[PDB]
Amino acid sequence: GSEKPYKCQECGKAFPSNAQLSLHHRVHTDEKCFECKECGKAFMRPSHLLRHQRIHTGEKPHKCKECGKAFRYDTQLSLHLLTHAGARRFECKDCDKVYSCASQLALHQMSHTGEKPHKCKECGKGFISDSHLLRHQSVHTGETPYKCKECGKGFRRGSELARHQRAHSGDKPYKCKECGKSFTCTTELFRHQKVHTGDRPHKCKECGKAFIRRSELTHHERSHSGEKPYECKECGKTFGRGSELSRHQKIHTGEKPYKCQQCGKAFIRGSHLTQHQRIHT
DNA sequence: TGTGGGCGTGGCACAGGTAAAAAGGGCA
DNA sequence: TGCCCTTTTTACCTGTGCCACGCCCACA
Ligand SMILES: [Zn+2]
Ligand SMILES: [Zn+2]
Ligand SMILES: [Zn+2]
Ligand SMILES: [Zn+2]
Ligand SMILES: [Zn+2]
Ligand SMILES: [Zn+2]
Ligand SMILES: [Zn+2]
Ligand SMILES: [Zn+2]
Ligand SMILES: [Zn+2]
Ligand SMILES: [Zn+2]
Repeated sequence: GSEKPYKCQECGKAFPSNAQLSLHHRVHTDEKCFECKECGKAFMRPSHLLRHQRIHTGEKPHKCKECGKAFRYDTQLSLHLLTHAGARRFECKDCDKVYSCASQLALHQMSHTGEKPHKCKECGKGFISDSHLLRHQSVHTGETPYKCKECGKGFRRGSELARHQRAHSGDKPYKCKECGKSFTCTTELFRHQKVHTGDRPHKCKECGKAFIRRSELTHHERSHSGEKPYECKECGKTFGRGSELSRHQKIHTGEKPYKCQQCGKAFIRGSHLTQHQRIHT
């Protein structure tokens, strides 16, 4: 198992990213270097290190002079003061947001103009940044550096290994306020909550009924068209969705999966066993 | 009574956009 | 060494493909 896969071939310290490792390996390469206490990262100025340490210490020295709210970073206080009057404001020409200086207004407005300079060598797609392109390389690489300490299962993101380990331990800390069913991660709870909202953004143009997912709209449209693109290799049957084919194929394998006490009848589905449980109640 | 497909949603490993943190640095 | 920013990396967020259940109804 490895929640931090990027290990130093010089000291063995563990880091969750190549970038973080890269800025630790200053300790052993750079002559003029400044290392942090517990996290073991290095910086090329005391200014920088001391700034970084406020992450551990929780100090917030940059204090607003008229409302008094402290902040961790000059970055942050600078954005805050846009809220009071008498601040140099960089309003977005298009949307409604506002930025403290010009370099970040420019970076935002890359989201309108669609500029994506770092072009992927393989699919030719583009990204707002080098580290994003690095992220997208998961698609061509199929690597899984994050590894479960219980089963050694592989994951592309430490996020996902986290949710998996929560699954192992049965830790579902996201509860649906209305229903009560819990969830290992935040996306699962989000898609569920869509059932209470009635947030069904995909609408059948023909019929009118609305769905949660794009795939359901597809399967509905084909269920009006009659197109069943999923064929059995053995018996030649048709299906609209792959799950119905996969569940079908268990008829071809001898299964006899479930059974009932004192008569032993075998049913391919679990719910069938209930229907037969009604017989002798 | 027994089958079995259509339908709707849960589990899960996952990509990609953007808001936010975090690092980089010229210079007084 | 902090100002005053620029630039890079990460968190937060929202959507998605594939697979499998349980439910409802049509028939056999
Ligand atoms: Zn090292
Ligand atoms: Zn640190
Ligand atoms: Zn204020
Ligand atoms: Zn805008
Ligand atoms: Zn690519
Ligand atoms: Zn595991
Ligand atoms: Zn609920
Ligand atoms: Zn329809
Ligand atoms: Zn078949
Ligand atoms: Zn029985």
